[PDB]
Amino acid sequence: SEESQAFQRQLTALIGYDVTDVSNVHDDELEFTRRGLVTPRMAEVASRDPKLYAMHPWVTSKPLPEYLWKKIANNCIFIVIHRSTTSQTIKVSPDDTPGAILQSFFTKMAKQDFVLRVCGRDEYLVGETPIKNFQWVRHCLKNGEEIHVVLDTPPDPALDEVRKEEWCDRKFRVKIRGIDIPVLPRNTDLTVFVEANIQHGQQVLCQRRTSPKPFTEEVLWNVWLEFSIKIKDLPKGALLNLQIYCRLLYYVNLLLIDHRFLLRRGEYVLHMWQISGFNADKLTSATNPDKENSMSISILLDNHPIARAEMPNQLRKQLEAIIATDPLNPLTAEDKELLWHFRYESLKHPKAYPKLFSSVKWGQQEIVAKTYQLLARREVWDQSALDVGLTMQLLDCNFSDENVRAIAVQKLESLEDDDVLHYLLQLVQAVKFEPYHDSALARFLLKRGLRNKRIGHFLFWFLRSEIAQSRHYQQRFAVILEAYLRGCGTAMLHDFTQQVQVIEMLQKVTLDIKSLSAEKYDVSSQVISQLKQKLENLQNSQLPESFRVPYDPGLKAGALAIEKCKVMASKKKPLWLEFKCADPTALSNETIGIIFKHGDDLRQDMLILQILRIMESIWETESLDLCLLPYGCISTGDKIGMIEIVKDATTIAKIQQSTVGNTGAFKDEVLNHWLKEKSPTEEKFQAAVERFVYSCAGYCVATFVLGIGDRHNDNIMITETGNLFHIDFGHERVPFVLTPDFLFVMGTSGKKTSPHFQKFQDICVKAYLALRHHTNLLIILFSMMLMTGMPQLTSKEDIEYIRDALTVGKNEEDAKKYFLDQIEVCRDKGWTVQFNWFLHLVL
Ligand SMILES: Cn1nc(-c2ccc3ccccc3c2)c2c(N)ncnc21
Repeated sequence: SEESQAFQRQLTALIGYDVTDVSNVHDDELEFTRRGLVTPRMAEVASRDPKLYAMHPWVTSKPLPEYLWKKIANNCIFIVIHRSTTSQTIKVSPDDTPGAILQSFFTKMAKQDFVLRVCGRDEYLVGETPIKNFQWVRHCLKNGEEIHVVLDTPPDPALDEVRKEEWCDRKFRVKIRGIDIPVLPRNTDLTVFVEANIQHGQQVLCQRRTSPKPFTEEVLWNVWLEFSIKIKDLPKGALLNLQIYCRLLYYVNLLLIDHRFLLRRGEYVLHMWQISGFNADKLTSATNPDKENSMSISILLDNHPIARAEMPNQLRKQLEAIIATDPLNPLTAEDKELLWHFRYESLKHPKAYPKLFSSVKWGQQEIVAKTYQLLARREVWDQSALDVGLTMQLLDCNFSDENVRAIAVQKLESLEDDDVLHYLLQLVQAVKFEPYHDSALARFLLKRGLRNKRIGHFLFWFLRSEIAQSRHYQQRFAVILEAYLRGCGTAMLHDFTQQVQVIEMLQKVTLDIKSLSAEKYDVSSQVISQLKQKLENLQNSQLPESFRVPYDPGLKAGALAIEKCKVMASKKKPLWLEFKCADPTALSNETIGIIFKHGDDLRQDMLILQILRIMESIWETESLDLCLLPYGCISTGDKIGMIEIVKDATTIAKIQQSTVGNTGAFKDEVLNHWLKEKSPTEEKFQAAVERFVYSCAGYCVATFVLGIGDRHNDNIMITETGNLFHIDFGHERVPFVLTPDFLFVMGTSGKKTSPHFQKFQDICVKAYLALRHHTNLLIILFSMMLMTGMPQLTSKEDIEYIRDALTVGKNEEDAKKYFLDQIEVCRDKGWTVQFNWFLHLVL
């Protein structure tokens, strides 16, 4: 039918990639995956609750933190209801349901159903949850704000209507025909060979090379390469990894067993990727779509189907020591055999699972069989509490077995939406380690996306971020995105369509302004002449009357406040943009600000930010509030995207450059004077200093742990109310920024104590050693972030940074000492590093 074609064209535009294109395919796995995803999509669409889906309550079952209870001194929360500029303050208990709040409101007033939607937002307080367990309500207690809510008819679930969809015992060998590239690289005669690896879980099962031969535009081997492995022994998910050295310069992969469990057969011309000059990109089954410029390799496959007793005391100790070791500790051959031979004892310990499944000889069919027989008695696994870190380890690059990876996904099923949103970006990224496009993990995300509008919204942008930037995975991620968009509802398709149209227009402007003033330090009259003009043009006949803010979907932006818009003064040339709020019932006349920037990898900013939210949650469990300010941030395209504007905030550099701004000179007292001038009462001034002690502690700890502590002042900011925050993560050493200006806010001076600095040390140590309780989780997030987020990274050195930073293997005293020593390094150093930046620019 024809309105099936139109709808596909809608989807192509939303996706930014055409999932029906079959130009860059060696087989039909992508189509098979489109059709396969119809079933789980339709299931979750059919079975989701219409009312709660439309209203997407944002809710948690975690206990209300100690520090928020303190903020309720009386067991009564205050809630201002509105009708149409009439309002009443209803007293309410924290265990009151929204249903029960409405019985007490209606009785108060009068003496056909409605819902309490938050003022100024598409956000609702509904369902059988205490109000204290709604996230909006926790956001208002933490910030000392009044819960303002308005009364109206529930939104029509009809609006969310989903359109009806219409739909052998021989050694393995490959023949290397040759390699072809139309133009030669670096252009001196070197030698070149082809390495062929059989790989499973980044484990090399077997390896053969061709001879060296003169690297010309066209090189021919015509050699059968015989491997040590039998055909019947190739495991599902095994890759033929073909690489070219002279040293690693080109790579490509071919799944040996296909999505129908069939051995791969025939002629292949595979167009390869080129290394830049270990990482998720190296694992991709996708070929280079640029058929014209790229290096290609020709191969021939012509090889069909296929689908106790008591352990001694000291060996168990040896086993228990191996199990209790961090995820980045190399297993020895002895360690592996021990794990394997006493696999049944190892299965009683859910934490052994990663090491145990990585002690498996995946290139032996009988062993694989025994492993499946092993996982069939999963009772201890199935009954253990969800340990998100342990589970993420099974979804990383070290596991290619479908059955291992699925018991990890099974575990995730018990995460509330709350917890999914925390892990969503890393779970999306973990799709890069799937052997096949259709996976249990792909389907989990699809299912949870379709179940909750909030998760769907972020799932869309996280998927779309990769589809627009990585050639290596765009095909895979586009098929997943299309499956989502096909079940999300007509209201969300429209909302997404508006959003994409807004940033397509705005990125356009962003690049055009860059070219007008090159690097040169100042933003001219003539440059803030055009920005206004381009905005006026866009608004009056192109740019939507209203769009959802991608980084904060509850908020709806309206018309540009053109006066407040400007080009920012940096060497890259970002748009600072302010919008009116579309919602007539907002409390404030205040603007939604958004920065558009081209220049750096905003995906890296996304990654760090997410780990930061996770860190605030670990700290929440142990009743700590460190007041991070993880700003909203979405990568939309190649080195380009949006960033939330934090209000009443300025950079540390800027505060320093105001009374003076000479050449690298800094002043100890301005930060403290600045806070004093921003606080109209001594009350708010001491509340400022206190938030500075906490937020500064949070960022020092967090930031040390992730190896990003050494920043120029340019990329550290503060709000008027004392909240320090780091920015631009995508952009003699020091473990973190605790400069003498920060110390003087803390009442301290050049090697000496004070009460706020005693406190600062106190909070750092509590904060540090609380992350250390979650060491394995952090090690896996860091490790995955490096692999899916950066350029080429060190399958030891770069990744092992975190273990030494988390001071793995030490008692709580050595760890407290160690961090306290780090504080002292920033003290000795003072201004050294900040000054050096300026010294360097002449270098
Ligand atoms: C002066 N300034 N600079 C930024 C800013 C913050 C975060 C960024 C993250 C990546 C790239 C540029 C960025 C730019 C910024 C911001 N996000 N909110 C309010 N004021 C701000």
